[PDB]
Formats: sequence, C-alpha cells, structure tokens
Amino acid sequence: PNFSGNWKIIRSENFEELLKVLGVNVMLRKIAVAAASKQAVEIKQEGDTFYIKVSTTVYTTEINFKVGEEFEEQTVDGRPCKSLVKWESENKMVCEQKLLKGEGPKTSWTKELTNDGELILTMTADDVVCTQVFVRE
Ligand SMILES: *C/C=C(C)/C=C/C=C(C)/C=C/C1=C(C)CCCC1(C)C
Repeated sequence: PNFSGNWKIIRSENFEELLKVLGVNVMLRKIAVAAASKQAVEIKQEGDTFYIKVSTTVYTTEINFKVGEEFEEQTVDGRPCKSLVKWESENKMVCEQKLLKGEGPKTSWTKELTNDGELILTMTADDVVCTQVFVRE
C-alpha cells in the first residue's frame, strides 16, 4: 500500500445527513457541506505509521497514528475520542472511536486506496454513512 500523497476531494456524499445525526443544526450543516467540498488530505505513510493532515479553507488538523495502537482525536462534530485503527485488507483500514466523555452516536471511519488510484474515506454515525472520494493532486 502507498496512501502517501496529496489528495484533493472530487465527491462528497451524505455529509449533511451524517451531521444531522450528530445534532448539527441546518444552517451550520449547509456551511459545513460547502467547507467539505474544499477538503484536502495530505498523507505520509511509513509502514503502519501514518501522518495525516486534513484541511479546508480556514481550518487544518493533524492526525498521527500507528495501526493497532490507541490514540486520541476528535469525532466529526468535534468531540474528543479514543480511536483504534486496524487493517481490513491490503489497502483498507477501519477506525473505531469511543467518546472520552458522555454519550452519542457510534462513530467510525475507513480509508481505502482503490485499484483505480482513488482514496475513499467513509465516515459513519450509527446508520448513516458519508462517502468522500479523492484523487491525487
Ligand atoms: C484518513 C482521513 C481522515 C480520518 C479524514 C478525516 C476528515 C475529517 C475529520 C473532516 C472533517 C470536516 C468537518 C468535520 C467539517 C467540514 C470540513 C471537514 C470535511 C474537514
């Protein structure tokens, strides 16, 4: 696998529906959908160690993890969580998250490198799956 690269979003499906499950009110959902269309992802992968920078026009976040080791990040709506990433196949990984405080929908994400060279990210809250597709810059 080589997830390493600079990725630009080409498609974003069901993101508003995900935010709605997560309690985000309608105007903020619409503005977040617009922000998501400018999403860029930078990945550096060394073996099972990942550095990931996700950004939009006015915001940027760095995610560092090693597969199989718990780390801390935030859910989509912005709540701190404990995350754990495992491989599901050669080029797909899945992250399960657990809220640090309180309760809420069950969230997770997946990252996949397809044969055709796309990066597919999925983000899930309960029953609702958002799918985002990227290509290399
Ligand atoms: C491997 C790639 C990952 C884990 C990407 C995660 C992406 C996000 C947490 C994106 C979040 C965003 C929002 C919550 C609001 C709209 C802007 C986004 C898409 C950057």
